[PDB]
Amino acid sequence: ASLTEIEHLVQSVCKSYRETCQLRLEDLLRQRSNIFSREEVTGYQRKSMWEMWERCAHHLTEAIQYVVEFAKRLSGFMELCQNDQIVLLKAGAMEVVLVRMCRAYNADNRTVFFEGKYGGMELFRALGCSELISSIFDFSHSLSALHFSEDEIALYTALVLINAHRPGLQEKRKVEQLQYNLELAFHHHLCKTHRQSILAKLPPKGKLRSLCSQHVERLQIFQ
Ligand SMILES: CC(=O)N1CCN(C(=O)N2CC[C@](c3ccc(C(O)(C(F)(F)F)C(F)(F)F)cc3)(S(=O)(=O)c3ccc(F)cc3)C2)CC1
Repeated sequence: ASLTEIEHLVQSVCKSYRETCQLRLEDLLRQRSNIFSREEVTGYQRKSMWEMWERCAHHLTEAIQYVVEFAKRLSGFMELCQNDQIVLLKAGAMEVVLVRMCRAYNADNRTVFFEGKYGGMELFRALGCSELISSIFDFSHSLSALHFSEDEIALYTALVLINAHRPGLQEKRKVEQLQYNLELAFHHHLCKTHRQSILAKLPPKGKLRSLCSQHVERLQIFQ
């Protein structure tokens, strides 16, 4: 493919993302002032770990649906065999949610948008996972500090889903070509937007997997 075809791929991936971004960026930034009261935090803190794991897993399932809808809106992904479409979505859907999460994160007060309002990491106190909640706040802080754009999330998550390294793939070569083109599309877009600077400042690829595997470990016990 040509440089015009790489540009078209960027546009397409960014179009698919915007159509499935779940919550509008403009809405999320406006709601940054809409913070939960002390009695509202207390209300969540009083809830059972099972009630909180039920709510979090409900929102996670909901978020994963938009991720599946994002991958379904990618031409190359649809061309893959069903087993490969499943293998990539099972291994990457939750990792994509953890990346998408930075839009709902506010670095000015260390709060995240959860159930209509912004709340601190003390909102999730009931789970008994202070280490795990800190880990997802720190990860969203590492991306929000960089001011990770909508298009940047779009291309990064496309690379998270399309990874030929995943075990269980039959058409590894086909996925490799899709990964290579998206890698080329990501770097080309960073040049066009003068964001080459953020590449070295991004999470060390393997960290997202370390964070996700530790979370599925805690989740599998309750779901
Ligand atoms: C704007 C946008 O696209 N968004 C923002 C709103 N959404 C979220 O942020 N979502 C949807 C579900 C969210 C979510 C649920 C559960 C986890 C866990 O790691 C857990 F251990 F923490 F529980 C897992 F259960 F996996 F173990 C992680 C994320 S959430 O909103 O419930 C949430 C946000 C911040 C947070 F500290 C904790 C939870 C993330 C969806 C994506």
